[PDB]
Amino acid sequence: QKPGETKEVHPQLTTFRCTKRGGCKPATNFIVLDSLSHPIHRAEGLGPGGCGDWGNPPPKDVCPDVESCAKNCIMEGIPDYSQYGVTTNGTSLRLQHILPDGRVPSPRVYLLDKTKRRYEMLHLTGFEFTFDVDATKLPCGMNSALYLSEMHPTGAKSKYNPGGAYYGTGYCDAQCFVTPFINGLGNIEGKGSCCNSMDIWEANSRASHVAPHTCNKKGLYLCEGEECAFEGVCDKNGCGWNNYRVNVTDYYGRGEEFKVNTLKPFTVVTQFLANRRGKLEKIHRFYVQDGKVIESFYTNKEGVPYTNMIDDEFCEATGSRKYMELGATQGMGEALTRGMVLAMSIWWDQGGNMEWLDHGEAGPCAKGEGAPSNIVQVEPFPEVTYTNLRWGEIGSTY
Ligand SMILES: OC[C@H]1O[C@@H](O[C@H]2[C@H](O)[C@@H](O)[C@@H](O)O[C@@H]2CO)[C@H](O)[C@@H](O)[C@H]1O
Ligand SMILES: OC[C@H]1O[C@@H](O[C@H]2[C@H](O)[C@@H](O)[C@H](O)O[C@@H]2CO)[C@H](O)[C@@H](O)[C@H]1O
Ligand SMILES: *[C@@H]1O[C@H](CO)[C@@H](O)[C@H](O)[C@H]1NC(C)=O
Repeated sequence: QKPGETKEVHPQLTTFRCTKRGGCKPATNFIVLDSLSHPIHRAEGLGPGGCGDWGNPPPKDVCPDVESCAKNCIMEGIPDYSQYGVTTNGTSLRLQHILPDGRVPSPRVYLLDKTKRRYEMLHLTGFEFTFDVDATKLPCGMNSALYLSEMHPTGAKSKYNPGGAYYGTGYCDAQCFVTPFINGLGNIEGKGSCCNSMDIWEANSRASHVAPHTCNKKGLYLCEGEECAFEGVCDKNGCGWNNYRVNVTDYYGRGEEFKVNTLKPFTVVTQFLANRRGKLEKIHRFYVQDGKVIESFYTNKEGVPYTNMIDDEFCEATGSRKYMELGATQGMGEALTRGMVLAMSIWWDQGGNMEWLDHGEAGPCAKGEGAPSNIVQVEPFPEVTYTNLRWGEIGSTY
């Protein structure tokens, strides 16, 4: 969509680059909301309304073709990100799901480089990524996410998409969702927006989940028909890693009886360990709280390989078939090596209550507990804060 007259005022966020020799050193980054979360309206004289809702192609009246859509649909800058629940303070990013006035912005943001015109590309195979988090205001059913997608570095800036990454264009993920614009272009044929996704963190105060999701396509692929489906180009389910799912119940939760006590802030470390020819072999998650390293649990479940790291053996044994078919750990690592964009969001699930995150095999949450209608009765204003985003040499971030 065509950028409007309203200014885009990106929140600034300080992050760090770390080495063993130099420690963690500060760097300036910026935060951008998803393009389609910006106000979208029509060109002068065309009346009120937008250019399509999530799940659909854009409307044919204004978007009969890409070229017309590019001129008839206007994407406004956001001059006050706090209106969308997004604020920063030094090295902290706060994402508010619900505002005091009852709006539910459910923000999704990407990390821009210091120029504001290219995403900060992270290349994490053989390195580690670490952050601090306050998860206290995330009950059952909430998903605070911090993850990587293989988006184009300028958001595919082009003739019909002059806005690019500066306006948050180019989103994709392993679900191949249909959005009315893809790569800043009207999605006239209603294709899905597919790409490799590494879910570093999907969590609330009750459960913590890690999952790589492979696709058999590089970068953003516009899928059609069965390509967008379960036996298509991307791994919808991922290879999930959650202590509950591997029969460890005392590792992560609200209270002193959990190794990681989500009533207080903590640090989350993720290492992407490569084999001697440079390909990803293992993904290792551990934590730090109150100045003490909390090593990963090991799996504790009959029929599940004994391990403290995500690898092909574990993924295959736990039924992650599409993960394996669409590239396995090596394929996930090849996407990581090519470069990925960092996305952070907070969201809830009206359909399915986020049961896969924190219910049943996945956590302590009861049936119905994660419904949005109940979430607001438990925590009226869910939010997450991510602090001191930092990445670099193995062993150097913590
Ligand atoms: O379900 C809608 C939300 O999707 C979130 O993205 C998911 C993504 O679809 C999935 O493949 C995986 O990579 O985990 C992501 C993080 O939970 C968005 O972040 C959120 O904004 C919603 O659109
Ligand atoms: O429900 C959408 C949700 O699915 C997750 O994958 C789940 C899957 O739903 C479930 O059948 C399986 O047993 O566990 C998986 C989690 O390990 C995806 O991970 C998530 O991204 C959503 O797409
Ligand atoms: C689950 O863990 C408990 C505690 O360690 C153990 O007693 C039990 O046998 C485990 N169950 C399975 C299916 O492995």
